Amino acid sequence: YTDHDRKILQLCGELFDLDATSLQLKVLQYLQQETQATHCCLLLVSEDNLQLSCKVIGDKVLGEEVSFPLTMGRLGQVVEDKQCIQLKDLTSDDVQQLQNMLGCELQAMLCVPVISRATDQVVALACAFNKLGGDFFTDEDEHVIQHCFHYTGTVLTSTLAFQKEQKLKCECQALLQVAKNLFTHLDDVSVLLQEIITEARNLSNAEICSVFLLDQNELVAKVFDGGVVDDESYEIRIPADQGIAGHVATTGQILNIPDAYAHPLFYRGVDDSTGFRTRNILCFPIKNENQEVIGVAELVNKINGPWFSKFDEDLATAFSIYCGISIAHSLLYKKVNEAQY
Ligand SMILES: Nc1nc2c(ncn2[C@@H]2O[C@@H]3COP(=O)(O)O[C@H]3[C@H]2O)c(=O)[nH]1
Repeated sequence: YTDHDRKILQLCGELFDLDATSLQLKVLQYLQQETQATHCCLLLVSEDNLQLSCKVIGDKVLGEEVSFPLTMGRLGQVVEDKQCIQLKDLTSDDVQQLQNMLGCELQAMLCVPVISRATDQVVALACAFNKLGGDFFTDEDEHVIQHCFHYTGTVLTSTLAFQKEQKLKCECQALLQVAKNLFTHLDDVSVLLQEIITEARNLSNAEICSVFLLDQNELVAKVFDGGVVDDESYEIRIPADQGIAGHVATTGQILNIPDAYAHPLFYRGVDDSTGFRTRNILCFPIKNENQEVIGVAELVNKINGPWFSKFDEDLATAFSIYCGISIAHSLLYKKVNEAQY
C-alpha cells in the first residue's frame, strides 16, 4: 500500500551503510514493526546452494555467523519450492535449530523466500518469529515482507557480495604476498653484502658488523649485528651526513676511529637506543661502477685489542673494493641468468 510505499522509500534512503550487517539491522527492524514480530532474521543461501547462514537476528549481531546444511530440515525445501511456510510446517530439528539461534521458545513463525529478480533463484529466507499479537502471521505480513525486499533486497545482496569478494581477494593477495617475499628476497643485495662483511668481521676480529645502503639522505641499515635486518619495521635509518657512517658516505674514504665516544663525529644515538656501546669503528664505503658511494659498512669493536690495527685497516680497503666488485658480478650475472632463461 502507498502507506508502505512511502515507508519503503524511507528505508531505502536509510540503506547507505557500506557494511551488510548494518543494512540488515535496518531492514530487519523495519519488518519487526510492520509485522509486529518479536525477532526477525535473514537466512542467506550460499553459493553451492548447500547451506543457510545467519549473521543478524533482530538487533543482535551474532559474534559468529551461524550456518547449517539445507538437508537438515524443511527450510531447504523452501529454497527449491519457493512457497512460504509457518511454524506448524517445521521439523522438530528445524525448531531445535532456529531455537538454538534465537535462544528462546519458538511460539510463532512465518518464512517468506526472497526471489532474485535477476536470476529468479531464492537468495534468502526472511523469517519472522513470535508475533506479540496473534499466534499466526497474517497474509498481509507475507506481503509486507515480500514488498520490502522487492526494493530493498538488491542493495543488501550487493553489499554482501562485495564483502565476500573482498575478503576472498585479500586472503588470496596475502597468500601471494607470502610467496612473492619467499622469492624476491633471493636477489636481495643485502644477502651477499651481508656474508661478505661477515667475512671481514671475522678476519678483522670485530664483535659486530653492519652495512648501511644509502637511501637518499637517509642511511639504511640493511645488515645489522651480523644479520640481514629482514623488515623495515624495526629498521635502522639515519641522516646520510651524520656520524662516522655518514662521514664516510660523504668522503668515500675509509675511517678508523679508535675511540667512538671521544670522537667529534661519533653519533651515540644508535647506542643508547639499542643499549650497545661502541668502542672502535672501522668504517669503509661501498661504491658503484661510477665509483660513487652507494652505501657504507662498518666493523665494530676489536675483540682482544684496544682498537683496529693497520692490518685491519687494510682489510677495510680490500673489502671496500671486493664489496663493489661483488655487487657488480651479481648485477651482471643476475641478467645473464634471467635473460638466458
Ligand atoms: N648495535 C649496533 N650498532 C651499530 C652497528 N653498526 C653500526 N652501529 C652503531 O650505529 C652508529 C651509527 O653511526 P655512528 O657514527 O654513530 O656509528 C655507528 C655505531 O655506533 C651494528 O651492527 N650494531
